[PDB]
Amino acid sequence: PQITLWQRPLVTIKIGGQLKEALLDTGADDTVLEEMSLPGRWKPKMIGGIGGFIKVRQYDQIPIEICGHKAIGTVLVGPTPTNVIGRNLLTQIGCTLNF
Amino acid sequence: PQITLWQRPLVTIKIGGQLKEALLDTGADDTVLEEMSLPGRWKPKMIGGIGGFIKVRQYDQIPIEICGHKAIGTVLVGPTPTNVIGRNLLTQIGCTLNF
Ligand SMILES: COC(=O)N[C@H](C(=O)NN(CCC[C@@]1(Cc2ccccc2)C(=O)N([C@H]2c3ccccc3C[C@H]2O)C[C@H]1O)Cc1ccc(-c2ccncc2)cc1)C(C)(C)C
Repeated sequence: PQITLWQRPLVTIKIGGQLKEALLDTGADDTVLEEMSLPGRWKPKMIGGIGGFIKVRQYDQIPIEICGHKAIGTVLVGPTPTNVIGRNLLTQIGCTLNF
Repeated sequence: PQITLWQRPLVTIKIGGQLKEALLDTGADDTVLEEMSLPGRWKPKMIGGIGGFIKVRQYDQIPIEICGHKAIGTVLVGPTPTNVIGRNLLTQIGCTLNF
């Protein structure tokens, strides 16, 4: 579908069998999610945002649906006011910018 | 044209008689640029991104040339580690997300 930007591009995602609201963010290299439970082991990562750096838990090869589109990739769990879907997953669903 | 997201969507804009590189960011409500001078009135505010909040100066009705388009919008000026073009300006050039 085509999503205009007059409002925040919030969509529904599904991860771990649960539905959550997330923001499609072309300015993010990675996908950052609010605290939640994920399987397996995690690795450390330090990411930088507009306000500074934060530590997150990196989980790999995690199944996740975005607007009904299936993806499997890396998700980072840490302190954020909203779930952010970055380019690592936007490319998996074939998302592009157009004008 | 169509912009894929395999790489960061960087563009060159013209503002205040200056040329700056900026990231097309669908997650940003408004454009945020590193310290620079802008004419007109402004009001201070705090924006909270990943890593915490930063203080910025909000300028409205600022002329900006982007992707061959002469648009007008709001610009937040402050200590951001990266320049980003937000929805406030992206809408004016008819930019949309598609997948
Ligand atoms: C390479 O790094 C990244 O891609 N980082 C991601 C990120 O923040 N990307 N920024 C781009 C994305 C910004 C949003 C992320 C967001 C955060 C919380 C809740 C919802 C959305 C951000 O900070 N936003 C805030 C914003 C902006 C304008 C006006 C108001 C407000 C309030 C917030 O919503 C919205 C997005 O634009 C650009 C950027 C690139 C490099 C460095 C860096 C580089 C090197 N050293 C230091 C900093 C700092 C910033 C992230 C999400 C993975 C942390």
